[PDB]
Amino acid sequence: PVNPEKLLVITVATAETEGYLRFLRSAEFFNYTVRTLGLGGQKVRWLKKEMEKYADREDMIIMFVDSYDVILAGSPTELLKKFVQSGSRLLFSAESFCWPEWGLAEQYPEVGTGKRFLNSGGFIGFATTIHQIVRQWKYKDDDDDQLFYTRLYLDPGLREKLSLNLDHKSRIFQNLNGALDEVVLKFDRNRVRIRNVAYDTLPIVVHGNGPTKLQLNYLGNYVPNGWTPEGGCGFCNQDRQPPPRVFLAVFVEQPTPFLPRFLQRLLLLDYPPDRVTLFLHNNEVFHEPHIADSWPQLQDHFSAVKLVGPEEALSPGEARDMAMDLCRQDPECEFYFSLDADAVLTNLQTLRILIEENRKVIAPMLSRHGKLWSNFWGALSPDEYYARSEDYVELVQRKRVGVWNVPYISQAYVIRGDTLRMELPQRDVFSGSDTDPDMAFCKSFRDKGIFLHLSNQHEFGRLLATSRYDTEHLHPDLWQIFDNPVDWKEQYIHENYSRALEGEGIVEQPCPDVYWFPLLSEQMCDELVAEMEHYGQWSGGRHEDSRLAGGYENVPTVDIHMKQVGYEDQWLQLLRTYVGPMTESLFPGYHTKARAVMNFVVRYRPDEQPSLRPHHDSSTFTLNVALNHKGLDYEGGGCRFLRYDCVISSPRKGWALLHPGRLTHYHEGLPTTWGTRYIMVSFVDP
Amino acid sequence: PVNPEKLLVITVATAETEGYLRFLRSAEFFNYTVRTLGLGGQKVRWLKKEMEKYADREDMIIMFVDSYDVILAGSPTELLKKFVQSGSRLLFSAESFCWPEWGLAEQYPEVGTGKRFLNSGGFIGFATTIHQIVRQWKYKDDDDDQLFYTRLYLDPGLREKLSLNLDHKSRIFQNLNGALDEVVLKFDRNRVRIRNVAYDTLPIVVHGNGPTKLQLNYLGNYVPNGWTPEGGCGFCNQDRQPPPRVFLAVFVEQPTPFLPRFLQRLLLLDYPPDRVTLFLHNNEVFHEPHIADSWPQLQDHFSAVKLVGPEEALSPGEARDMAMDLCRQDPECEFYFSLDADAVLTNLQTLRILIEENRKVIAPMLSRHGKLWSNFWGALSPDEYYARSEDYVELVQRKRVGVWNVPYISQAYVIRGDTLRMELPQRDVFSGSDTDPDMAFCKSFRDKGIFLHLSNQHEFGRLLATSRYDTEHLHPDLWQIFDNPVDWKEQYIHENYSRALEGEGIVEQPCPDVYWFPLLSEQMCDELVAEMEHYGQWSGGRHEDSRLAGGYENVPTVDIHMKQVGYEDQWLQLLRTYVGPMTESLFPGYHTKARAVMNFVVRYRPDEQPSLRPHHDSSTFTLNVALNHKGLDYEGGGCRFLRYDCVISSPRKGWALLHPGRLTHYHEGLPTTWGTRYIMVSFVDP
Ligand SMILES: *[C@@H]1O[C@H](CO)[C@@H](O[C@@H]2O[C@H](CO)[C@@H](O)[C@H](O)[C@H]2NC(C)=O)[C@H](O)[C@H]1NC(C)=O
Ligand SMILES: *[C@@H]1O[C@H](CO)[C@@H](O[C@@H]2O[C@H](CO)[C@@H](O)[C@H](O)[C@H]2NC(C)=O)[C@H](O)[C@H]1NC(C)=O
Ligand SMILES: *[C@@H]1O[C@H](CO)[C@@H](O)[C@H](O)[C@H]1NC(C)=O
Ligand SMILES: *[C@@H]1O[C@H](CO)[C@@H](O)[C@H](O)[C@H]1NC(C)=O
Ligand SMILES: O=C(O)CCC(=O)C(=O)O
Ligand SMILES: O=C(O)CCC(=O)C(=O)O
Ligand SMILES: [Fe+2]
Ligand SMILES: [Fe+2]
Ligand SMILES: [Fe+2]
Ligand SMILES: [Fe+2]
Ligand SMILES: [Mn+2]
Ligand SMILES: [Mn+2]
Repeated sequence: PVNPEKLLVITVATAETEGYLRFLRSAEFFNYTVRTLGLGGQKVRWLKKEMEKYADREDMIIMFVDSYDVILAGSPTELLKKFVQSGSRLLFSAESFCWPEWGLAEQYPEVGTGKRFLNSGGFIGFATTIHQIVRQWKYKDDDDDQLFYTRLYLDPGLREKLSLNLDHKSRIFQNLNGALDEVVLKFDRNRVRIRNVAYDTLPIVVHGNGPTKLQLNYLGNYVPNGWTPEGGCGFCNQDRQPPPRVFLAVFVEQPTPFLPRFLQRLLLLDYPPDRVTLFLHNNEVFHEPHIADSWPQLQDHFSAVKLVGPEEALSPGEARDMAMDLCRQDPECEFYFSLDADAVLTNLQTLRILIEENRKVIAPMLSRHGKLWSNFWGALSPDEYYARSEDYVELVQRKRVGVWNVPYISQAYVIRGDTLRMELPQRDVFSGSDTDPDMAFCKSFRDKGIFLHLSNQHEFGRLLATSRYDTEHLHPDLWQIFDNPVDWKEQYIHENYSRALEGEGIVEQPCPDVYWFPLLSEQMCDELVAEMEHYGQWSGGRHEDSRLAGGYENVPTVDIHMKQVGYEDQWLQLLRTYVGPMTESLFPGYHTKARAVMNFVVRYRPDEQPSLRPHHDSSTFTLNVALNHKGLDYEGGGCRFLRYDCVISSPRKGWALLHPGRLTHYHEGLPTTWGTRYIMVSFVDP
Repeated sequence: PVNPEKLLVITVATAETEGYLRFLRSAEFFNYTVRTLGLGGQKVRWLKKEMEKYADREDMIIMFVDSYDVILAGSPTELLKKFVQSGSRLLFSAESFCWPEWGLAEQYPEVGTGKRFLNSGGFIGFATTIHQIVRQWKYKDDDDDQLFYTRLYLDPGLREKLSLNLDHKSRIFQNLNGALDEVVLKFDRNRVRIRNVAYDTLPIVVHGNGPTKLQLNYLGNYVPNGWTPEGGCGFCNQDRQPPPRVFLAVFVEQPTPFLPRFLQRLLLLDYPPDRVTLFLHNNEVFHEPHIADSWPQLQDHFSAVKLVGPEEALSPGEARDMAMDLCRQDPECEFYFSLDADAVLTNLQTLRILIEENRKVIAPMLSRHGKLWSNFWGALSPDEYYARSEDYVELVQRKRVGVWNVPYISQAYVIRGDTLRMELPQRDVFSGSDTDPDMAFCKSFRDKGIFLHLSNQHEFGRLLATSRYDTEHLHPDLWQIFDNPVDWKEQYIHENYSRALEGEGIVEQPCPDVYWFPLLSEQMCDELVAEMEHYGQWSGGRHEDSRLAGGYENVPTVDIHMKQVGYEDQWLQLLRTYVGPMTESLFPGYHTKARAVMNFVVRYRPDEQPSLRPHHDSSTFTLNVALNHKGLDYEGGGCRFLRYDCVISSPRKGWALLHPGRLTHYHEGLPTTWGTRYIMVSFVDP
């Protein structure tokens, strides 16, 4: 049994990058002893000088491995046991490819189903045997170390004398390149390993050599104590006097729904505004009225503000370069926060949480509501298109939560200002090529060995759909009930609707079988009324309605139907989602799909039609929503139910009436004496 | 100016018949002096002997006229003025036909547009001139008086010497035969005359000679004081201790609706039953159960009773002969009352009123409800078929009321027993020929000069329709809603329905929008239930209904639809007539034609289906009629309206519930624990 205190791990690194520190944490997890060369071709020269101290130490086992692209998955005890089991005095890692000299592939011994060729990224042997190898180095730093070990190994006499071997079946070393299909994660309670399903082994050293850095990043999120079924993630903050100064950059590169809401939300972020500088690039002339309306509040709120409008003809890549460089060139910019207009931050502590994670680059996970689409990618295709990773759905669904090393992030991220100055000083981060600005940004950080972190440890927010947003309306957000229903409800559905639907005594019954509940917010009423007048073609003479009064005759109103303004599909959707469930609640036993042929807005004026004579409705039940204020906008009565001698004297603006349309509720519209009275009517289930 | 006290009217009559007395009343109306010969050919012999007393009375004007077929229409003053105007000493009446000797027509003077030939039924002249004519009679009673006067008149020398003339243009005498189209009634305030529109004259003497007795009967109902626009009829009773003994004869010669009702009505006639003998001839085996059920009550009610059933194979003519002869052969039968089963006597004083009119034969006017058809004819065709008289519609509509001399009566009449014994002693009154028994009866009385009187002075009753009465039912009267709606309502519609419909606080509201009103009588419920069980094919497994419960699913019942028993058309009629107007009253503003696809009788039993789970109705409103008694026939609850926490604990048998079918009135049928519970359901306006 070889003594673990006699095992020494040697690696080389010239800077404490995130990869090197990831390697050290995995080594410290298993209580390895690590000697790092070169911090304070050239690899062998450093190792050879290092080995002269251990030239006679037959009692020492030394494992040399890379650090930037290596994680440890097993204990020194298991490692020394497998080394003794190999019966070798210097065991090299094996791999699928023979390089740099492909011609030397013939000199290699036949291996069978295992890997045949040497890889100098990881080997383990006795100090004495290794010293006899590395002392034979008398070349220069530019020269190839892989060729040095390969030629020495291919020496048949030197191979048998020193007992050199290759770990053919990946018992100890696992090189990822050429063997991605062989490696799977093997989970335990508080530790994760890899398994080679080709040779049924549990390698100790995971080496992401060649073009497999992204696959190592993925494995490194678990191995050895990245994320565990019982302990969760092991490097995140988990459970959570001046805060750092932050440059907040907002980007509007396309017409975006609910932008006035996004701008107003900027005033609610729980981070001191005197410590935040706002940069806002708006590329859309359609959003110029929006930016202008809320700019006075933003200017008073934040420390400093700056707007770059559509007039400067800035492409998204140029605007993102400019905003990022403004932070880079300011020694007082400690953190850079890039937030796109289609990102809805439901968690107002997002900027704090991400800063406290203390990463170079970190994004809050944001997903399109009810779908898998989100602001990060788990994997890439060879030509850098989206590909779904093995754990992508688990992360989006938050089955596994933590801080994850991912190939792609977007729409919201926080970048350490020191990183922009020291490690990424160039201006062309998003620009400089024909590739997409968002992908050029991720590649720029990947090319410098900078991890892109993603946190789903909390609920941060969601992503608006902007794909096909019809801007040809007076209020386009009114037509967003399908694409962004969650945000459409927060803007247009009355705030106390859900409380009323859940009971809580909000629903009223002003007349016997007539119910009264809050439905539309004051903004929906104002925009719907405005949209009606913008059309302007109200009905008049020869207008016919589905009303029954004193026999087979019809009662008309000055009105506009939803079909005319192209809003029936949208209003029908509201009827299904909100009116329907309310009607089944208030009328136990009744079921409805909220069918409605007659949906229309009535206008009452003393100038034209001020009243509506007694009549019945061609409907099972009728929805009657007030659209403006009694007293402020109009005077005069509302609704009278003659058989019950009951009158809705004061209609509440956002609220709606629900009454039977036939037989029992002969109803009348009282004359409107001053101003203009607007209501929204639906004859449901005809 | 000739003195009216010098004018004497002479007529001949051997009995004081109704025609003779009619003539006398018209004569007494104008204060004529009438000498009747022959009371205590042969006509001339009596007149000739009479005239010998006045052979030298040049101061006397004598008018000889018939009496049985003559009515006077003018005053002696006007008569003497027109006689003086004629410039004649013996003026005969003129007519269109030359008889008995047609060959003598050539000897007559040419007359132009007037009548050319003599009629010996009426002449006026000086007593002296008449004596010189009548004294020339030396023949026998069998010989012809018309030929006697005609040959004397055609003597050219005697015609000029005595100044004989004919009333060519009907200035004084109007013979009806051959001039019916020339005669119209001329009305005044309190007197009616005739006018000859051919010659524009107002004749004094109306003579219904030849085959014109019926037309004289018609004229005689007005002239001179028969019926007047301001005085009304002048020989009727107008404004109304043992009563005379009466033989009441009832005839059932065809299947007749509501016969149990007719039989029970016999017990309510306001005439002492100890003075009435009942004869009942029933020809229908279908009515044998009816006669038997009510015979014990009839036997106890009347003085004596006698039934002649279908087993004696008696034709209607034979039965009517037998019943009439039973009265004729009994000196104690003072009046004979013949009442057919299709005659509904709404006036229980009918027998009194007709007896107090003091006529030989008199009928109460009875008409089919809402139609002109009635129990008398105003006119006849030459072959004795129905013809409409000039005043028929006025009499049926009771625009003119009185007691009218008519050619035909039926279905109800009162005959003086003395008339049957003295004036109509034969047995074959209705029988003895191939003519109809009802027409043979009228002809028999007409042939004896007996008037057939008809009284519309009061509202007496109506005539049931028996034309197509489908006897192939357990209760055929249930299907009489179309043919006899008035009588169908009295039997099957609840007695307090009309009072409830007119207000009076009978209608109740046991639950919020659920109304409760009396609809069906206890007899309708018992017969409808009995008719359902007689069919017996109640529904069971796979039975589907138009009920909505907890989604798109259907709730079944053990029931039978009206369509199955062939009663939908009849029940739909009841819905229109009675349910409809009630629904529009209780739901002001709602209009309905009472459409209903689902009409059915539900049966509840603990053995089978005792309850009905909560559900809605496929209807605007639902009619729910109880059909039996809670407690007596069944135990267990009725109807529960869940949204209102209201229960119809005790359903009233005849009553019905009216509630909305959709949205608001989720209702449930409580389990029936004992017995059998029947209800009638209609889903109106689906
Ligand atoms: C939703 O309900 C809340 C509470 O029931 C409403 O809040 C109140 O607003 C009125 C003024 O309109 C104040 O006088 C009360 O003091 C408030 N109550 C509370 C508890 O804050 C709120 O107005 C309702 N929403 C809308 C749109 O009216
Ligand atoms: C129709 O209404 C009358 C009066 O409202 C009902 O008559 C009463 O009958 C009950 C017995 O059922 C008696 O106790 C009362 O004294 C009666 N009142 C009068 C004023 O006579 C009659 O019952 C109703 N019709 C039906 C079929 O029930
Ligand atoms: C590593 O060593 C420390 C003491 O130096 C010990 O507490 C810990 O349990 C060790 N961990 C492992 C995995 O052996
Ligand atoms: C008939 O005579 C009586 C008196 O005898 C007289 O009262 C009556 O008015 C007369 N009627 C007519 C119509 O002359
Ligand atoms: O003005 C009202 O409140 C009555 C509305 C109504 O019944 C209708 O819109 O047809
Ligand atoms: O039994 C009752 O009264 C409920 C009747 C009902 O709702 C039905 O007949 O469908
Ligand atoms: Fe309309
Ligand atoms: Fe309406
Ligand atoms: Fe049924
Ligand atoms: Fe029902
Ligand atoms: Mn490497
Ligand atoms: Mn005569």
